[PDB]
Amino acid sequence: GKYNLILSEYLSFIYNSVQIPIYYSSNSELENRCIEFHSKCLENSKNGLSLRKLFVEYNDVIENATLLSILSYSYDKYNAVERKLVKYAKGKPLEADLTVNELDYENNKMTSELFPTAEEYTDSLMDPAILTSLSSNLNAVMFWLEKHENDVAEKLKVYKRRLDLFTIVASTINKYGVPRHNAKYRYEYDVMKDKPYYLVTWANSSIEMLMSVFSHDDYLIAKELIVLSYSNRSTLAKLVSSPMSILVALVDINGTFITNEELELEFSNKYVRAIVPDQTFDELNQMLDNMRKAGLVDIPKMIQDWLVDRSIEKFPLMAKIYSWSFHVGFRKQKMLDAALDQEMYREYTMLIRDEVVKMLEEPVKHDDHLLRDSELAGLLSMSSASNGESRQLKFGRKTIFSTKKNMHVMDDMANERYTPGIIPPVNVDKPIPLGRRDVPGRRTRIIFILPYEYFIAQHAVVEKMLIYAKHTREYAEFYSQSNQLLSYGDVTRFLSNNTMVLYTDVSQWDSSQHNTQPFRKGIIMGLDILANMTNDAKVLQTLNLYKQTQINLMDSYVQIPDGNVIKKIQYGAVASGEKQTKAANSIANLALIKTVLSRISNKHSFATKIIRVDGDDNYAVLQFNTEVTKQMIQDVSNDVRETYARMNAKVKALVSTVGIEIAKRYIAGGKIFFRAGINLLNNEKRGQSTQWDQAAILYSNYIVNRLRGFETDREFILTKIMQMTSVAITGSLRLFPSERVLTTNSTFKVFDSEDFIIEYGTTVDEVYIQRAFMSLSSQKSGIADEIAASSTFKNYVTRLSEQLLFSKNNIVSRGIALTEKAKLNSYAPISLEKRRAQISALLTMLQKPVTFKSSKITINDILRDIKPFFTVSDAHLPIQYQKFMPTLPDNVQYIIQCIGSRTYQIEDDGSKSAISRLISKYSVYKPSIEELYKVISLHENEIQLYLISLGIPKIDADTYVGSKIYSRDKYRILESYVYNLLSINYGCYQLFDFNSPDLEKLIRIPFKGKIPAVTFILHLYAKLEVINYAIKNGSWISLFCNYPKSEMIKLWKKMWNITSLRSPYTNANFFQE
RNA sequence: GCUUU
Repeated sequence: GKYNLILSEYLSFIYNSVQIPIYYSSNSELENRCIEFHSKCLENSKNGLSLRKLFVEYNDVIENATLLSILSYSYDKYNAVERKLVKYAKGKPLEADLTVNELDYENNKMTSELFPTAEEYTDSLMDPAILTSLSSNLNAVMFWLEKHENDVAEKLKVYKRRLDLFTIVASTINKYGVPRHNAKYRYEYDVMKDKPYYLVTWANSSIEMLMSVFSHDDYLIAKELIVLSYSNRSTLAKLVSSPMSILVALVDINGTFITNEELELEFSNKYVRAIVPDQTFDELNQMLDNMRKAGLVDIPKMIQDWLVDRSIEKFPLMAKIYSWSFHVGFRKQKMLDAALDQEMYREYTMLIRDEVVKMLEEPVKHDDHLLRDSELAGLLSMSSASNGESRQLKFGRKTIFSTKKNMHVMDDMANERYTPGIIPPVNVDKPIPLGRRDVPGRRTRIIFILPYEYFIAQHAVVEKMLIYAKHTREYAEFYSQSNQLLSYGDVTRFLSNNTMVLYTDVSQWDSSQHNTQPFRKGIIMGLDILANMTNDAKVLQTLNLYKQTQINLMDSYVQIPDGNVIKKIQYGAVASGEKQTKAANSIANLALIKTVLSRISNKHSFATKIIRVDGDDNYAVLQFNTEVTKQMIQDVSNDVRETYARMNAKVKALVSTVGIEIAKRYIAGGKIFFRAGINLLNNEKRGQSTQWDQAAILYSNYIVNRLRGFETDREFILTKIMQMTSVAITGSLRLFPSERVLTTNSTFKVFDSEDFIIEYGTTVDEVYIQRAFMSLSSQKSGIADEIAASSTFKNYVTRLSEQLLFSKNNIVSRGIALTEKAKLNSYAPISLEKRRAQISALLTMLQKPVTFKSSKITINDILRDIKPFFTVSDAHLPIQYQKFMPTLPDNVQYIIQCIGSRTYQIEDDGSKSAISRLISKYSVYKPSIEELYKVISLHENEIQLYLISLGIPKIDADTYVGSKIYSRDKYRILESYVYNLLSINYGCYQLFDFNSPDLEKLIRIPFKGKIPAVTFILHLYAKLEVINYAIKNGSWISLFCNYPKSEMIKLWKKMWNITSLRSPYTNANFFQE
């Protein structure tokens, strides 16, 4: 309950010249007392009288009611920041070394010197793009410093290391003043031109870095990055993190986890000797020298000290540096520069062509319905992003303009213009509009915003391809329900003194122009073989259209902005923006490794234990008939690099016997690591999310980094949430939401009152508040209704429906109309109306919670019923599993040591149910977990009608509606839906093995009847409760269940009527991946 | 205001 106490200290610190705590209660008499108290406080404040007596008088309200919010009457003028800053601004300002970056605009020159005029100005290269200000970030850091000013021992040292660093930020900012933001949290030319261009973004990165510094090492690291970052805006992250790829090969393996036949982690006590040829050491030294030539001193030395022994025990520092480098900010170049960088492929093309054929051979020969109705499938899938151009769209009687894909498809159909048979050109006559992708450390990459003809022509085929990948192990990212641990396990498995692993970064090759000829040609040749496999008109056309998109792309042209002009240049490289992007890139990366591996063997003989492609990297484990020597590693590596070299591929190819390093993960000393470089105070782009969503996303981000090994102080994160979640009532009246409002599992949830522990209402006030928030979950949008009522819109819904189903529509039909009514939310105006409505409703709700006929069941209600029927009891679980993920905080790690871990994702969509599979066999429709959940619970006759309504044949529909499987699906769908409502796949829980025998013993549940739904929920509720206690207490408890038989029947009815909850916290997990 | 997968 410390967030509420913390918020007051912050408000009191921020404003000094009143605060009005607003409470509420589920009890009537208590609430009146709350109402009376709020009134007296306002009146006393409106008379400069002390509220001390009132607090004593309404002691009962403070003691038992629930704090709902805090009123802030501050008559200042959003200043204080300028005044506050000077005391910390005593150090010497930093001076940008305008000689470090190649592209001139990447140097921290004075804004004016880059944009001499207000019309030449652009924040496109420094925009933090986040709904929180620099001024607020400074206030948050200062507030923290004041609080930990009188600390002692080690806590003081943390304050001292931080105070130093903040001085650099302060001193530098003062020399120019604090950049004032506009209503849209953007920094304009007038504020900007006096000050260094990158001043604001750099301040955000430094503040974020310093507020994450605890040890002396963090402080040394933060200081170097902060000082270097101010001048270097293009190679510091790459220079700092580059040595890591060499390092993983160095550390020896002394016992590691592997993957067994059951596809699960299992400890192996083996030893693998790290074998490194002398050349690798020179390469590492060159990397270290480069860091040194760039000003870096402390960071290179740490790697150097580490290099003497190379102990996995002192490897955490190396990992820490790798995670840290990302927090320097994103490299935001100019579209043109990002764009500009861009005989022996016979084997490579053939593999790409062959792989394409295998993935579709079976679907095509049979005459798969999805291939036949591909166009219908493309339409249902269609997003609401960009089609490319801003079109004038007339809806009903409203002439509005949008660039949205969904909008363009409806308008085009309503005017015979909808023509997917014709796949538009993307050459000189019709230049491809451009999208961008910004990442830390790496160079900016471009993205094709192709017209919807392209998505539709490609959506069905890609889906078939993904399915082939789903059951193919080479495709690490798509295989089964697998998570990163299984991939980690697979590399370790075959490691020994007679095998070496070969990892390779091929991010550069994908964007290579050398790559595009063999790529498109390989896919097309494959498409032709597939076409000569059937005579189906639907299959050939869908198949043919896919062939056409590859052909149009072969010679594409792009629209690159060059100031305020749009130069058109002939782009001859494979960029992304296609539906087949990830799958195709995966097929190509795998083909490339196979091609290199085949070429190398002509020389040396080895065995291919495993080959893998995962995103932008690819790797393989080879086995030799003899023991691996340093000389052998060098020979295999030189030959591999040369083979890559002959193909004209600029790639990083390394060889080792113990580790690997790829963009998503890295294995050092038999242990698994994940870069923790998600930036907090700077974003990649500007979306359409709100401050509240942004606050939830930041918290989510804080949690992922903390699990990954980088921890930003929670008090700082809490302070940021208080600023972001606040709402202005006027210019001197600001409202701050309480801890209960923020964390309770509702539609307005932003974070968990306790990290890694999700709570659910177990008190009446919490229930009362939870019900009230839902009451105002979905808000109306006039603009949305208009278009929802327009012809062009209704016809589109109708047209899609008449093409999909045969018999009758409504469970399916109501859904199609909504799905479409939603894709209108991408359209700002509609989104803006919704936010304004939410704010007014929220302001009133915080002021005095309303009523609600409830009558709506949720997950929290089901849990609340079960709680009272369990008897706790101290228990003991010994730690039995060695740590394989070193960075995990201690409380999370302990749960893994005691109950173990998992290498899969729990089915939470219902796809593995027979009914969902049956629908897939005959329909192109895809029901959600929620729809399946309502449908499965329908009367036997209704289910038969729904299946038929979707084109499912009668013998099949009839056979299922009775069978053993239908009864089984019922349990399976609910089980899938419930897991979905409990975030069992997100955050910290995704790690834990919920079917641990050790966990299982702690649950003592006596069967008093036998009714699946109830048995599954009671065990799950118990597992979560036991685990949460372990997460918060470090010890365990055993749970006993004495749930009545009469009670179970009541509960079972309750279970089939659970409503899902939508909230920023929920969106944030979805947002992560 | 722009912002594919």
